[PDB]
Amino acid sequence: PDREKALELAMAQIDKNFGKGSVMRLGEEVRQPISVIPTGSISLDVALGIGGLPRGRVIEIYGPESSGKTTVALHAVANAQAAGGIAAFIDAEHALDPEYAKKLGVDTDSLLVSQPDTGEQALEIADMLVRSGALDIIVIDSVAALVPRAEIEGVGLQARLMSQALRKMTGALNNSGTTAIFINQLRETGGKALKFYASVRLDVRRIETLKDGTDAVGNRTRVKVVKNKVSPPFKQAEFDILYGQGISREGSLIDMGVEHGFIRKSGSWFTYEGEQLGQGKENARKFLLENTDVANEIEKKIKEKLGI
Ligand SMILES: Nc1ncnc2c1ncn2[C@@H]1O[C@H](COP(=O)(O)OP(=O)(O)OP(O)(O)=S)[C@@H](O)[C@H]1O
Repeated sequence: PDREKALELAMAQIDKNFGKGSVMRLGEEVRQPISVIPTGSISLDVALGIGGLPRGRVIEIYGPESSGKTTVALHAVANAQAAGGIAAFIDAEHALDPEYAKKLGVDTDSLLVSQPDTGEQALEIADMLVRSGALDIIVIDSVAALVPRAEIEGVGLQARLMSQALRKMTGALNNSGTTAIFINQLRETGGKALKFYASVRLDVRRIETLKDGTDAVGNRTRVKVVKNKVSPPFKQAEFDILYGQGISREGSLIDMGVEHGFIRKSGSWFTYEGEQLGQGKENARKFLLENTDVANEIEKKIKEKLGI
């Protein structure tokens, strides 16, 4: 009696026992909710299937040095921040640059910065800040730097601390309603536990170096949503990170503009239905940069063509 009906019968019997994303089809458009924090990268949001990182979920962002993971996060902050939310940053790398975070929309001033000493203590104050219901987004910098009492003193495994604090904190993170980012690094650890708690796990790798006549004006980044318990996994995205300026909205809107037929070429001269923007993205960008009106609706043309 019909696979289709037998499958969906049981397939449903499944979500009931293991949450939602317990099972999915790479096709499915669905949803049935939101709370969702913009990432400043439209490409990544549509590639996330929900328009941004879900709130109340634990998210892991791993990749090499200079990839982007931090920039994304800081952006995530800026958004969940400029939307009346309270951001908590547990720094264990002591590498964060305010002047860069500020230049992205992060109200640094009202940004909590806890500088732990023990990977154990970090997760503690990180967990409390979570239970205090006030925070909406918390971001731990370095799942690496989260070393225990020992090691920092003088056998076992760091991962135990992780499984511990993660076991306890995933739950609370839910009812609480705070999305928690975990930057992980490239040594190519507690990583295992995390990998299995993250409702969304993103892989961030720097695909190619940007150039605009001068030199290194930034970098191209490709993100692969390798784990996605909210929407369908394995989707991906790409955006432009400008050396000291964040993600390039304007540029991101172009990549979309052409991929979604709104913008056109013809001599490499990017043009939006009639009017020209200029030859070579570096100029069409400069075009969208100043003219917000056009850019605005190019966003509004693309943002409509897809989910929400
Ligand atoms: N303080 C800063 N000032 C200007 N640009 C920055 C700064 N920090 C990062 N960037 C830019 O962001 C890119 C990568 O983002 P990162 O913050 O390094 O992300 P990761 O998440 O790649 O970071 P580690 O983990 O490598 S800092 C760099 O190649 C820079 O162009």
